[PDB]
Amino acid sequence: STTYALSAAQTEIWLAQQLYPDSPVYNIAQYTVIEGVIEPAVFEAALRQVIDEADTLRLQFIDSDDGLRQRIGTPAWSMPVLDLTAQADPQAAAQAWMRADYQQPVNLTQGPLFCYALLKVAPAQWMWYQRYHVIMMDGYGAYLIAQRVAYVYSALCEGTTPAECDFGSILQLLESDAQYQISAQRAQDEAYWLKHCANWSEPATLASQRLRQTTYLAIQAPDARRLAQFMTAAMAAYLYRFTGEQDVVLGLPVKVRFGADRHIPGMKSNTLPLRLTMRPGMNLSSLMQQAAQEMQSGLRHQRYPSEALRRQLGMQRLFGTTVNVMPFDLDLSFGGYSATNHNLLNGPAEDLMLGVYWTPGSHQLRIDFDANPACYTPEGLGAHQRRFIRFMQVLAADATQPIDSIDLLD
Repeated sequence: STTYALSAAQTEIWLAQQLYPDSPVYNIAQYTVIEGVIEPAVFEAALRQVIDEADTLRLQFIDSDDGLRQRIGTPAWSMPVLDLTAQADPQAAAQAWMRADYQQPVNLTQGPLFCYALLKVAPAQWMWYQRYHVIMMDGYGAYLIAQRVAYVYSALCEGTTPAECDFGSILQLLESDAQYQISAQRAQDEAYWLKHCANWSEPATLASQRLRQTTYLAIQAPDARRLAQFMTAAMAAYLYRFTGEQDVVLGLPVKVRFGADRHIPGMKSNTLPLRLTMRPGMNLSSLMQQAAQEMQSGLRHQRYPSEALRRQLGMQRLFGTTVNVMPFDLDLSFGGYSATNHNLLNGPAEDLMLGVYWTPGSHQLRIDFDANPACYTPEGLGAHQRRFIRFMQVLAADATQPIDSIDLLD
């Protein structure tokens, strides 16, 4: 059958997994606590169908003598049914089993790239364990998969025929990427991004178990694009007021659009570098304006991948801070029983990732700081989060006040 080339990110993932074959961070993991009755045969059938619909789970990454490639195959898989009701702490035992799974490495040539499992933790409490490899999954795709599985399971339980998936096949993305590889548009994107990162020396960073720290707050003073624009400008201004460097680079993940009308689980976002210059006397207004100008001046070349741009200049990162503004993923129901999704692991982390989580019709925000241990300490990340949020609160109260006239914290 037909084989497709891997992306630059997938090739880097392959090479890093071949370098450190015992590192388990290239596995993202998640679990779904379900408060109700779960019968495992219906769930296994739902997984059987969803794995066929989300064909990124049926990809086989093989090695050749003419290039690393991937193919759509029929990978062998299973779903264990673990019962832990007859033990003292079933929560601890289930978490230990999960931790035992996502801590052992995964071989990419011959081996299972995902893992599904069901656990008894209480008489009416089953947890669905979901592990994937970074080479074929991201968090958004995992949530899409979990939602589709919940819907299909609820449909199969009540005997109804589940509706047709709203997923696009990964082969659409593969063909589009193969045609884009030989694009003249890709050549022009490379030209633009190379002329844009011209005099770009090492960027601004606060770099002095991923360090994760959340903080809930509520600003009283729109859309979800003004929100992300404001958070980008605020993070850049904070880096400029802490490091003293006027030319701040941030990472902005965008969802590339090439013609697909559906979501393709497995298709990842492209993190574009955003360059902001801090002139004296500038305020949040002009910073927002220049950030939007940089966004829409580089959105024309959105498809050029981050990794090709990075190693087309000299590989040690294009940016140290990433802004991820997104609403929460709605809770899912399995057959009529509501479920709560819990992240077990991520792994590949930019040195600092800023995650802002908003809710429709609400003033409450959630600020997450996911950083690299070798670059931050729990006290250093906590002090930075406290300093940035108050600095960001001073920004929201007056968009006309200059950045340099704002006082910083401890």
